Amino acid sequence: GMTEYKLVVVGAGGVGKSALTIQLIQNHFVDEYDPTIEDSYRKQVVIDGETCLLDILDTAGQEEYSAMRDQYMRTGEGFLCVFAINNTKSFEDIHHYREQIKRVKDSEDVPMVLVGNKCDLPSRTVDTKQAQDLARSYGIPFIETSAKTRQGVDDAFYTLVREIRKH
Ligand SMILES: C=C(F)C(=O)N1CCN(c2nc(OC[C@@H]3CCCN3C)nc3c2CCN(c2cccc4cccc(Cl)c24)C3)C[C@@H]1CC#N
Ligand SMILES: Nc1nc2c(ncn2[C@@H]2O[C@H](COP(=O)(O)OP(=O)(O)O)[C@@H](O)[C@H]2O)c(=O)[nH]1
Ligand SMILES: [Zn+2]
Ligand SMILES: [Zn+2]
Ligand SMILES: [Zn+2]
Repeated sequence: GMTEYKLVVVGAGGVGKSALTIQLIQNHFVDEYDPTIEDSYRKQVVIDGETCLLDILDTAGQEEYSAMRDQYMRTGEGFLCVFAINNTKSFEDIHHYREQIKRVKDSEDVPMVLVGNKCDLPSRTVDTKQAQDLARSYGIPFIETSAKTRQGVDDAFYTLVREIRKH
């Protein structure tokens, strides 16, 4: 049978939500992708021998909290919380995204992975130890990714699937 996993990618504008998603879906680094466009993608994949369908929401658009937006985000079974390792503000914004995730899921235990993207970049401002400690305090995995070199892309999404399996 084919289990679907509904995944939602969140994180500050410009951290790489779209580039990560396209790199998963299309196996290409797209260095300019409309920052406003929010879309969803299906990909049949095999994770630990399980054939599954990833249904991935690449969050975009504007910050608003209508009932329609809440209902779409609430269908998410697991969330990628993405920051950029060269952007300390995007790391600090993880608090707000985890806050919104918990709100719509009405749960203090939501499958989540903390994703530190742009690990190909030399000019890093967020230490790995700092991101590891945050993820540890939340009980979630941390993974560094580069949508540009594709390092960790599959594993960030697969790790999220394994967290969804846990709950
Ligand atoms: C190109 C870009 F600009 C760009 O890509 N976006 C910037 C604008 N978006 C958002 N921004 C901020 O807050 C930005 C800052 C941080 C502190 C407060 N705000 C001042 N918060 C949200 C959004 C999207 C909608 N939303 C959510 C609404 C309702 C329910 C949710 C449940 C779970 C998770 C979410 Cl995420 C929910 C929260 C979209 C995207 C970012 C994403 N994700
Ligand atoms: N160097 C590098 N740049 C990246 C990476 N991921 C995204 N970018 C760049 O960061 C910018 C914003 O990426 P985007 O996917 O649109 O971020 P989004 O707003 O979160 O969807 C783009 O110009 C990308 O070229 C990465 O892993 N490494
Ligand atoms: Zn985007
Ligand atoms: Zn679906
Ligand atoms: Zn908030």
